[PDB]
Amino acid sequence: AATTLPDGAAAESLVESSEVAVIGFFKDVESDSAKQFLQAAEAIDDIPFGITSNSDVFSKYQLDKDGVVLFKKFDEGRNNFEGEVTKENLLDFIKHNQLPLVIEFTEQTAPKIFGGEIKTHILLFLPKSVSDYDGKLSNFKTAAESFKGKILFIFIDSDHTDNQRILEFFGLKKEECPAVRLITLEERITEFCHRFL
Amino acid sequence: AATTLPDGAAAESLVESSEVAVIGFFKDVESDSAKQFLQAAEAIDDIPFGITSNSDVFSKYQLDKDGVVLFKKFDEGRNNFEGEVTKENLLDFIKHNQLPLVIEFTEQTAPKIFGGEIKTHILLFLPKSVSDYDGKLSNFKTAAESFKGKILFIFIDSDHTDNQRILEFFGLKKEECPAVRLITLEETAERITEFCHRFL
Repeated sequence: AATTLPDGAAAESLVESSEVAVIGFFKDVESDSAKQFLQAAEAIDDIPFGITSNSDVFSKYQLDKDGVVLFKKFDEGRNNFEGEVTKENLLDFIKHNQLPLVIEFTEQTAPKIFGGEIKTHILLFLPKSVSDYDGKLSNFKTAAESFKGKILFIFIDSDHTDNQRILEFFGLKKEECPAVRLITLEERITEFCHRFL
Repeated sequence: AATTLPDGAAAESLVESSEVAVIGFFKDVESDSAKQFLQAAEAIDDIPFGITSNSDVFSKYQLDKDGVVLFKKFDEGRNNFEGEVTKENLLDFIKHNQLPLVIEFTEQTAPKIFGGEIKTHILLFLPKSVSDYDGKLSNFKTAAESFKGKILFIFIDSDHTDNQRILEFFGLKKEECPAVRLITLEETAERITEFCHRFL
């Protein structure tokens, strides 16, 4: 499920092996919380998992108690798990922190956007051929900074043929871009409508 | 702007010519109300407009006084405009009555969905191959009754290849359907931040 890490070099190697990586720091690998972590490791194959009981490895990442850390090669670089160690809490934590601050809508990216726990999403339809593209995108990223865990910032490449149906869905023509659409995501459907309202 | 209708025959032709048609019934073609109507007619590209002064056409459609009727080939079939004949009142009237209770997401339909003043949308992902298709669609209509004017009910064909990107947008796979999603539409680096602070 998770690769055992006996030393600092193995921890580092594992962190470098992927865009996103996760280490469980559990003194007792046979403990209930540790099992819960190992169960979380098996439930996801997109990300590699590590596990240490080595207190030098604990200290290398400034852990002085059991814990789990998500490592990422972008943005804030890492997130520390908070609260009770259960499989469901861990999968929630991994999903809420797996994504880049500004996320490019792609095929691999789409299911993880839905996987987030953020209701409000801001879409920027940004043509990759636009003037000052990287400046306009950084502006979106800068604005994304002061909304961490409140609004999910998504950018869509308007020039790409596969995004045209999404442009249509939000009533957009390619020449109306860059454009911004802010959205909130959510006969037993009558009950579904009330809870959403 | 709007085609003149001298007789009952031209009127029916016009009504039959589209999914949604609108007729303005005005004795005097250049009265204030008739003028407002023609301006509303110029502001909507999607539907054809007729104008009549002939009292036979009035009675045909059971108008004794001047007025505006929207005709449609679905749901209740017609809606009568009730209020002062303003351009803004008419455009409001059309947009509120223009669309089916349960609208199929298509290419022609797409711009009219996003433009709607309802903003809170429920999407049924209904594969056209699903067993008991109209029975499943029937329940969607029954629920659509409870939320008319509050939630815009939309269905989409999950089977169709040109809908794949919308499925992905809503984290859905072909097999995971039928399925339902609700969505609410709302609205420089500093301009974005100020726009985003629409929490309060």
